[PDB]
Amino acid sequence: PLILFNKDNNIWNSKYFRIPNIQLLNDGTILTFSDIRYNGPDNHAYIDIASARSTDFGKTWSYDIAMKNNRIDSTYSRVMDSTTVITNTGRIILIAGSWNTNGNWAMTTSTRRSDWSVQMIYSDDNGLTWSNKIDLTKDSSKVKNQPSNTIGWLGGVGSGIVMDDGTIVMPAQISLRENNENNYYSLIIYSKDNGETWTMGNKVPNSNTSENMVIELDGALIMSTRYDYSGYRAAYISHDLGSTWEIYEPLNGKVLTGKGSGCQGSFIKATTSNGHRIGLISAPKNTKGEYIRDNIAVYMIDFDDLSKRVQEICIPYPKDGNKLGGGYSCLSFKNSHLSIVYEANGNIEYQDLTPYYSLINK
Ligand SMILES: CC(=O)N[C@@H]1[C@@H](O)[C@H](O[C@@H]2O[C@H](CO)[C@H](O)[C@H](O)[C@H]2O)[C@@H](CO)O[C@H]1O
Repeated sequence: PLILFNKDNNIWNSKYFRIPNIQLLNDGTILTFSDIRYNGPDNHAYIDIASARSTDFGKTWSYDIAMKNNRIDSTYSRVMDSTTVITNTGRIILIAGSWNTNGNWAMTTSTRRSDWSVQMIYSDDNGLTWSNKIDLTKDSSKVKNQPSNTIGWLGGVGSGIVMDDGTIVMPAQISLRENNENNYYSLIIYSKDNGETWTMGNKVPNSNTSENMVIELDGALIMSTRYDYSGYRAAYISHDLGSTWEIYEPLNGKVLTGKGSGCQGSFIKATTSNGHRIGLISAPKNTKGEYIRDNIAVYMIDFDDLSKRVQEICIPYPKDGNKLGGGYSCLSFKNSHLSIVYEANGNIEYQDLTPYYSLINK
């Protein structure tokens, strides 16, 4: 499989790459992103976000640095953990978390992480160039309904979606100070003005939920989320654009994630030729446990045939992940094609999985 980002051979001399992202464009252009982890695999390090772009259905690629850290600290400055979406105008939005100090975003501080923010760039040229960074949290002009007890938040890590009427929804995660503890929860944010401003939904029902993606289904949002230490991906449904949540039984508990901490995964909607809406999820089986995150697999559910059990479609990365940082992945579906990007021993690899879609599409 093609090595999209190569720790061993890359224009930045980066030691390591993590947290890949993909969007298949309407015109067959492929756009991908990744954390450039200059010094190695650690989260709390010097990081920028790369793009790789391909006009030849992924034979060859053009690479750029799509977002730079705030350059304040040469050890700890980082923008990372990309969430993306393509608007109905075809604008491409990337939202990242920004820090410059040591220590986990959610758990290190008991008040608002002083160096923390959420930075956003957008592209109006099919991803050839990006705007300047736009700071979503410096003031209260850009995001409404942000809780006073916020420690930090960032996107869900993967892709957002667009509702019928053109509202953009991005998956998100937040850390909140609640009775002398820090608790993290998944939620969504939405923009009704092509990404210029945003409203924050409210948190899902269980804490310990973080990275996630939502699909739209007949006006509902359905979320598949990392639920740390539970051993599975949680799932919830919202009928009011993310103000309230209930447990979504068809998917809740259905994808197992093995012992230890959870792992990022992706969750996207496809409509097959027979009219059925299907969901596809990517995540490691993690049979070896903890951060090994072996066997990044693709699973499928049919929303129009709920009694049929979730099925493993294929295992694009049938290998143990690197314990220092692996397992993450991202699907993208557009115009009857299906691609995936994913971590593989410090590299990002890329595959076209369209043949698997054909098998499903029958
Ligand atoms: C459990 C342990 O011995 N050390 C942990 C960290 O590994 C863990 O952090 C996670 O580490 C993985 C490594 O593959 C990856 O870097 C994750 O992004 C990161 O969150 C942390 C969990 O809070 O606990 C430390 O003690």
